[PDB]
Amino acid sequence: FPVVLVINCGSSSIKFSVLDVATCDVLMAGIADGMNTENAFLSINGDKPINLAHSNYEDALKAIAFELEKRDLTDSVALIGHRIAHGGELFTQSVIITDEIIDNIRRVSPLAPLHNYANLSGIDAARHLFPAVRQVAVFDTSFHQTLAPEAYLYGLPWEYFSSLGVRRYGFHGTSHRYVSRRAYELLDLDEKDSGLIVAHLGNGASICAVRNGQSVDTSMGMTPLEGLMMGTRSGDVDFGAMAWIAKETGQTLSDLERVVNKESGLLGISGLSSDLRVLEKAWHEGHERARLAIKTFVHRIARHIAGHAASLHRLDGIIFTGGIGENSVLIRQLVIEHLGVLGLTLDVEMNKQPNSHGERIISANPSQVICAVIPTNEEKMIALDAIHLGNVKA
Amino acid sequence: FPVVLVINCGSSSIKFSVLDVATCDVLMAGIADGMNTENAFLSINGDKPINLAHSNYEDALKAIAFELEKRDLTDSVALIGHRIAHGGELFTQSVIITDEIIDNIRRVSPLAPLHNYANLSGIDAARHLFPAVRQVAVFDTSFHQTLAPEAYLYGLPWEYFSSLGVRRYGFHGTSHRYVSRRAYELLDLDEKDSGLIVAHLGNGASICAVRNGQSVDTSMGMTPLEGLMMGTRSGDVDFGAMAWIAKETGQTLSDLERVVNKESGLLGISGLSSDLRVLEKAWHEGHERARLAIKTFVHRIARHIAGHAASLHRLDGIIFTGGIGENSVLIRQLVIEHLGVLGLTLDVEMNKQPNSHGERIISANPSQVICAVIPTNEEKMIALDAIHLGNVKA
Ligand SMILES: Nc1nc2c(ncn2[C@@H]2O[C@H](COP(=O)(O)OP(=O)(O)OP(=O)(O)O)[C@@H](O)[C@H]2O)c(=O)[nH]1
Ligand SMILES: Nc1nc2c(ncn2[C@@H]2O[C@H](COP(=O)(O)OP(=O)(O)OP(=O)(O)O)[C@@H](O)[C@H]2O)c(=O)[nH]1
Repeated sequence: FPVVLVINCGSSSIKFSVLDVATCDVLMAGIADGMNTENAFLSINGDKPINLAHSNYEDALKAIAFELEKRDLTDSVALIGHRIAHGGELFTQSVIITDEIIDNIRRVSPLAPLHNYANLSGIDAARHLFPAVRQVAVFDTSFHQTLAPEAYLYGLPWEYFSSLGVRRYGFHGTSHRYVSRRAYELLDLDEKDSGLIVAHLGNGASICAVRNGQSVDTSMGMTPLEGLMMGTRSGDVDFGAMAWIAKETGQTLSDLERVVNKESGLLGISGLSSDLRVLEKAWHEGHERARLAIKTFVHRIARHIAGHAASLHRLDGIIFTGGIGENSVLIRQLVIEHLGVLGLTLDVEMNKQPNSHGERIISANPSQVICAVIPTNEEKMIALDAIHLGNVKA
Repeated sequence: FPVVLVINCGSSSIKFSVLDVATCDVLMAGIADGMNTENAFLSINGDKPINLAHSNYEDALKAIAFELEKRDLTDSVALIGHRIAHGGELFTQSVIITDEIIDNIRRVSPLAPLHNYANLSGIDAARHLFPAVRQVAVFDTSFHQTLAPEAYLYGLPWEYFSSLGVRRYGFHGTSHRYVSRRAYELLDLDEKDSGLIVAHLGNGASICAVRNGQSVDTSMGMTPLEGLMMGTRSGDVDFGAMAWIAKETGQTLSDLERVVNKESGLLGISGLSSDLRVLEKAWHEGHERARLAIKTFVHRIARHIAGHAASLHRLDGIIFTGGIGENSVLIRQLVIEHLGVLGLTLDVEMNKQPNSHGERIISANPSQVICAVIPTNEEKMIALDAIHLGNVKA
């Protein structure tokens, strides 16, 4: 009974999961938080949170590996999946990790300095601790590589694209891809003759237009900062405004980068929280700035959904996913009502149902476009890629 | 037979027009270019281009005033209209210019340092040369003041909006308003139950959603830099990308501001021209980068049109206007074809007709949304506001 070890090695943490090869069920999950600081702690699926003083990525993954030994799962690890944040233009699909792949990730690493160097550290660690195990790289950008130049070029001088690689890459590719496949089943659509809009909504939020199985437009850009307004991220912001603030307040680009990434968004407007649950209660309790933050959030999602629809020949489905897209009765209601122009009709009893109801259609029959909620499973999509690449003779 | 003198006092030029009060026909037009430099020249509607060595806004407007004396039009100037670029939050409509209005324009002037201080210079000049004449201020921003907070707030910290005035203002308001009114007649729509998308397309380009007579969304932001890709302007650009370029190339915000405003857009991608006529011929002649510039241009327009449709309850019309929107058979074709998802059907024989055909519907009967071209007349809209305010007892 073989298993897959999925690793998301972030800048401050290491998210891991162990999935059974046969059924793709989660058998174990956890997180190693506070990475590189004096206080680094390992936590396993809600159980006892252990500790490690000033531990790096290699020893933290070794701590996780010790726990796989304890539950006799080490010998069963047949495949390892790595989430990589940025794959540049080089990666269009998931790959078996070799010396070539490592070099290529290093080549595109300047495009995401925070995310990617942590991913490489996770690769080296897993390579050290599991040398006889096939390892797979799954990229957040790869699904969006089917974008046409008209859809990925910025209006900048050509030089920036040709010599520096400045262009739209987009993210949540694993999720957008996973949720796309599930939508063809749920909505009984032909993949080769379909038009979908996936609204991945969480702490990070992005929209994707999936035409005939392929991503044709996405809301995030070169960095995860473009598009929708998010938890702490601003989203689409007038550069003229950003330059105006720079002169007026006397702030540098790196100061504003911090503000736009960690002090903005839902947090920025409300002045209260980046968490929707807190903000939803706040609005119910008559908080005005929380109402505005959520309304602006909703408005920018509706705008990007409708905008990405333009890249489709025909709109068959709108799919909600992510922590917010799966669990927010209100946000889904407000977004769909904001898109009445497209002929959407919501079924509120179906929209009331909690996420325990899993893959569910939330639109009424007279609606021109089917609306649904599909719980995203990024770990399953990584595992499925690994299992596929497990049959490959290298 | 009274006349109206319309003045657009830009940073490098002074565009003027003389319109008859009764019919609103143009009787005289011209431009005073190269303002403040050693070489400043007055040109009148294609006729002999006179000169003036190192002339300021006051003397240049006096040169224009001398020509009004020559053609015996000075005594007939009953009203003067001023185009103002930025009216902040203070101006929701056109006003009779008084000491209060001047102060208020000065108050909001930091929001547009280039545009507004030139507008004030034009006001002072016209006040000096025509003291007994009623003068009117028409603002580029005022039509967009009906925007809801959800539509004008950025995802920045609240402080930037509350204390600094950072928010979406939008521009081309005079044009968007003018073209809106004309569309109700042409499309036989009830103003109070209508949904329009106006695509003002020129060297500067913006989209506006006009719901029930009011602007509810617009593509430009705090500055004219946000939204669509334009002639020399980039449009929507990932700030993360802008910050990345800053570190990599070693450029300041003011360097990048120049690049994004004057070296980007259609010029930036093609590396050839900001003019569409040149680029359209270039593509016909097999130029690849000109094809890409136009395709990216088209894609970003389609995306914003469809996006702004979300702010409408029902989409009755899409209206093209501006130098490009009025004269580009190709761009209109490519944009409408890019919006097939909305159920648009183009009539190509009707779309082939040149601008001499004026206000014209270009969509076929089976189309779900009426498409039209309405020639914009910003001078007429300024004159009509002035004539209205001419009946006002102050
Ligand atoms: N309304 C509501 N919101 C919820 C609920 N549960 C979680 N959320 C929201 O979901 C968000 C977190 O979602 P996640 O998908 O886990 O965010 P993330 O994984 O850090 O971000 P991404 O990896 O980019 O998707 C938080 O901001 C919560 O406010 C819920 O039960 N109701
Ligand atoms: N294809 C095509 N384009 C034209 C034609 N005539 C003008 N244009 C384009 O229209 C653009 C200029 O339009 P304008 O409306 O005058 O631009 P502008 O007034 O400086 O900019 P705004 O004030 O923001 O509207 C140029 O880029 C030209 O390429 C034409 O006959 N055919």
